Amino acid sequence: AMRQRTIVCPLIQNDGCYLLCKMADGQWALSGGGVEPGERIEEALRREIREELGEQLILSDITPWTFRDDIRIKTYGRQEEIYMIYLIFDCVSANRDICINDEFQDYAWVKPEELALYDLNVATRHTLALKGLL
Amino acid sequence: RQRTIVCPLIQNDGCYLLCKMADNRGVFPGQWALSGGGVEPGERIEEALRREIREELGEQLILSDITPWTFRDDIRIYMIYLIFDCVSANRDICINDEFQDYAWVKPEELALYDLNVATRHTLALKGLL
Repeated sequence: AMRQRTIVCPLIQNDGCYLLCKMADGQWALSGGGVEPGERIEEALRREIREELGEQLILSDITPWTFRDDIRIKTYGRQEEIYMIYLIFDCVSANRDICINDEFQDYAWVKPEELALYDLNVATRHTLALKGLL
Repeated sequence: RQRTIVCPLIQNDGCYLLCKMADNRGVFPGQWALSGGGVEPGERIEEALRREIREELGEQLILSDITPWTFRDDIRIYMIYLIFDCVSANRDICINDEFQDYAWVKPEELALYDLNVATRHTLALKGLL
């Protein structure tokens, strides 16, 4: 009866720079969220983007890239293991118009050569390294 | 409503494994496909993949590498397909319920087989057709 979820995450690129979001108190990460009952995976992705990054952002292309699993121990206040499947999509944005919500404290469009300067969380480092960007 | 399916694109020494579905009858031939298995609650996706392979292709098949490739979705129930690139150390196959025959196929001959829709889309995306 372990908690298990499928998570959709977009790696958003514009004019060669990648979007990173700073989690509210707090590391830098890709955005993303869970797929809810009755939703298709891309529907969940677009919903998460609207919610977290706003309605001004315009995506030109969304393409499934790769997936992996992860196990995390979350502390709500009790501790529980959560098994996740990460579905990572390559996204190209037509613009850079971002409007953040309370899940994020800040955001940045970062050139690949500067990604390593950021205090990224573990999952984000893994994803970027697999893409050959880090 | 929700199902996660794991599928291996298995290759050995330049050839890819295709399996002929037992699913279908009369004059309508069973189509050729990649193996596909469900993931039980609490089961890791790679463990589910290895279980599917053991169940439908036999325990004798040794995998030298299993690497996530890509995913997509489909409907039949809403499915999420998780497709892995795999390399087998050998070509020993022993089939059971899902399949009635198998073949190791050169990439240039894959298109000659009557591939099911999902398999066709997957091989096309891989650049093999």
